[PDB]
Amino acid sequence: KVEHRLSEQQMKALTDLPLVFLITHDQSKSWPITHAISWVYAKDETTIRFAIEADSLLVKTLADHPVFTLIFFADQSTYSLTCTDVAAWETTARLPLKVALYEGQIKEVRDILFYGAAVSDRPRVYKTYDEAAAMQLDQQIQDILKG
Amino acid sequence: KVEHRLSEQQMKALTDLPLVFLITHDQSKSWPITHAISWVYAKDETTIRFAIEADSLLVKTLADHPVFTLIFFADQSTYSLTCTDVAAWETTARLPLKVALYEGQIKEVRDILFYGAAVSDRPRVYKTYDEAAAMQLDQQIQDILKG
Repeated sequence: KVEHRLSEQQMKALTDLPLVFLITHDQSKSWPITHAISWVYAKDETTIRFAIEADSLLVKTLADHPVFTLIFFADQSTYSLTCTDVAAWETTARLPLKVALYEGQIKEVRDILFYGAAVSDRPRVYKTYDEAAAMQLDQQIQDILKG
Repeated sequence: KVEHRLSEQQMKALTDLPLVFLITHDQSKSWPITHAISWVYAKDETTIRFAIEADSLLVKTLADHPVFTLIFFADQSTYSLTCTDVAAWETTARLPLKVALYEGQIKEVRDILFYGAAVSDRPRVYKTYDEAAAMQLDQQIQDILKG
């Protein structure tokens, strides 16, 4: 069954810089645009925030069609959530990078994993370049998202 | 950079019942439809096949808009591929389940992971019900896809 807010397990999973897949739609193409991102934060049971680089083609995409879908791992499954009323917002915090910040309200949360299976192990991601500075940057962005 | 065929690493990754995310578009909704599937097979560098249950809402979706996008893990990254000219096909093999079989031609393969990171560990999926029969079923479907 489809839910319309996040569980506690899912908020936990979406508040620790998880690997998620952001899916958006460009009127120009017949297929959706996908990005893997980790600068994501579940502010509460119905609110998702994320940060992207300000020069991203996503800025226009999200302005034109203020909807997104995230695929994420939580519990022992894979879920999708979809947000509407997606809006850019701004922080008074110092920006460490030129980023655009987004917020959306959750409309649906669906368990998308096939029948009879479960995820024993979620993906693990590491930094391949500049690890110590890159981790501190992730924390700075997280702090802005949670503000 | 965007590629237009699969590498050997990617074919390897898409020929071992991987966990992938299938993304399709329903004209009825303002957001894309997502499913996690493992019945997927890269027949060659430009050809993807998959199997879904015949009663799936995807049958109409794919007929109406013969395009799909798959997100998958390969190398130490996350990629998307998109297929056009998506068509149902039929096997002369005995069907173990009422399934619909699809084939598409790859148009683009993109590395969608964020800068400066790599996937150390891909997701692991296990059977929670009926493991021995479910694994044999996966093999039967794989055999049909590779036929």
